[PDB]
This record gives sequence, structure tokens and C-alpha cells, in this order.
Amino acid sequence: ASLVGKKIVFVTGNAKKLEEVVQILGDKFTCTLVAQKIDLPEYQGEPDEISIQKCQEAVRQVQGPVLVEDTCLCFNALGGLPGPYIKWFLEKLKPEGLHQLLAGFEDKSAYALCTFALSTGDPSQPVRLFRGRTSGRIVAPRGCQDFGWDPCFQPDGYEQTYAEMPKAEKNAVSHRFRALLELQEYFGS
Amino acid sequence: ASLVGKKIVFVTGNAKKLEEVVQILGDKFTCTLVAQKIDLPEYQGEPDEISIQKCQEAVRQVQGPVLVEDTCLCFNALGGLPGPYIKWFLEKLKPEGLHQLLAGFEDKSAYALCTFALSTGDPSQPVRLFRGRTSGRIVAPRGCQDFGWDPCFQPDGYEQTYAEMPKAEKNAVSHRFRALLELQEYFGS
Repeated sequence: ASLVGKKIVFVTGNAKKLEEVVQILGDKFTCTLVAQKIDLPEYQGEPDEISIQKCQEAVRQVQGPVLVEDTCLCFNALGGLPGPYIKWFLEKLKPEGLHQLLAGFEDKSAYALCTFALSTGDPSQPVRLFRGRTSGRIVAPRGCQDFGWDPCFQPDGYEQTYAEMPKAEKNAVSHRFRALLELQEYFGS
Repeated sequence: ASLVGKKIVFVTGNAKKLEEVVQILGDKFTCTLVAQKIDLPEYQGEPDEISIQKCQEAVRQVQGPVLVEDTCLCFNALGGLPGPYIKWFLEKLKPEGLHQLLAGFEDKSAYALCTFALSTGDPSQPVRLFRGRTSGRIVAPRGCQDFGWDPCFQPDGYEQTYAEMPKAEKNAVSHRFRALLELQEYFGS
């Protein structure tokens, strides 16, 4: 504290994901975000535990301010699973199969979760977590299928899946945007 | 090479699990197995990758010969999932729910997997993997439910679930026993 005039390492291999984050954190002010691709283990655990383990491991490599991001897709009928294991289930099952997974359960409700984890680089100081969450339903897939699990997720309050949605409207209801919004509300402190 | 007259650290918190392994590796000879409870991260990945990452991390703490064990329960309709994430799915779903997960799939076939990973402690030398596998089917649960996911797994060639099975018969078809059998067939080399 504070990271003003310090360079914060955001771990990503995607400059646009970084650009995305810069823009939407807004101008204010002086915390300087650089993209570094760091190989980190992927951990099992609850969503909060994974982000913290991940952030702590980023910190021992970087030894400086670091930011990391995770996403989960949580089916309520499965107690929040696949959750942090969603990548594996998507790869194996496809959006069709993710929907088929819930065939024996009446409750198709689900939420998407984005978690950012931030450390100052000082290990004595705790990792700080910033989340955003979007409630919704798992559905038979609709929309463009290059979109990850977006085709099977219909946010509440909409007739469109994430994948059908035009990007503007998706930005409004997005688990990612919510989390970043919590990032600013921190910032300055 | 070799670990003869060296003490091998097996990571477990269960002296009986250690005793189990000692007995069933047989007398032969001189590789000396001690139980140490080491806190290791739980990693995401393919089953082989997890065991190796785990074993390598055990090695940098122990800096000596180390043995580690993992189990997966793999549904074929889900491409081998839950696999290494089975603990989380069992906790959330229970054996009833693990069966209910396959309700939208005709294929109820599955296999149980046990993987042992062993290093000499020398990082230049590769982790060696020893597996055992038992093919079967996921079923509506039967037998004592304190048994983990055993009640929902019926091995092929039997009318009983792992949990219904008397321990003698389970030892014959066991993914764990198969893996350990591969441990000896190594031993001496």
C-alpha cells in the first residue's frame, strides 16, 4: 500500500484481455498494469481458495504487485459444480453436453462467476478478492459456438444466451464486468 | 537409483494406508517406507499430469525418495470426468447424485483409477507412474454409504457394488491393488 506509481503485473497471454481491463478500470489513476505471461499451476479447491493460491504463487515469482483472474460456471443442481473445473467439462462435453449433464435435475439454474485476485507483493499483506456474479439458466445451446460455454448460459432477465447476445448487452449483465466494477470501488485505497 | 537401503517417504495421514501398502508390496526387500504427512497442493490437469506435479512438489520439500497416490472415478459418458475431481462431486452430489449425473446418457460405463507416483528424489530423474484400473458401471447406490463413492460403482464381472463387496473380493478387482501390483513388478530395478 499503495500501488500508485508501481507497475502491477496482470497475468494474461492476451493483450486485448489486458486492454479490456485497462479501459474498463477507467483513467483513475497511476496504478500501472503490464501483461506478463506467467505459468501458474491450476489448483483444485473452492473458487476463493484457488484465486488466493494462484495469486500467492504469482507473488513468489513476481515479488511485486500482481493481478490474476479466474472464471467458474456453477450449476446450482450440482452445488456450484463444474465451477472452477468448467474448462475440462466444456472440452469433454461441449455446450450440448453441459446442458445434457443436468438432464436428471429439474433445477437448471446456474451462475457465472468471475474472480480477480490482487496482491501488493508483500506476503504479510493478504490477497484481496474482487468478484462478479451473474445468475441464469443452463439451456440447450444457442448462438455462435466458438464462444466457450456462452451458448448454454441464458442470464436471468433475458431471452438470449451469452453467445446470442450482442456484446454491448452482454457487458451490462457480465460476471466479468461486475468483478471489474468492484476493482475500481476499491481503487484509491 | 537405487533406493535400496534408502528411506522412501510415502505421503499419507493414514498409518493403515501405509501399512496396507507395506504388506501388499511384499517382503522384497530393503526399500524402507515411512509415512509423512505433507501438505501438497491439489492440481487440475489430466490424471498423469496431476500425479507428476504432485510428486515433483513432494520432491522439492522432501529432497529424497517420495511416493504419492491419487484416485479418480471416470465416467465414460463424460469423457473420463469427474476423474480427478471426484472428491468434490461426491461431497456435493452424494452417491445418489453421482448416478443422477448420468441420467441424460445411455452409457453408464465407468472406470476407477489409482495412480502411484514415485521419484528417487533426484530431479534430473523422471517421476515413474504406476496405475491400476477397474472397469465397471455407475449404478443407483447399494451398500454402506460411509465408503466414499463405492456404493455407486459396480465392477464388471460382479453383481455387487464396491460397497456391497466383502473386502476380500474387492481386493481382487481393485484399482488400488492393480496399481500396487505394478509397483512390485518394477521393484528390484
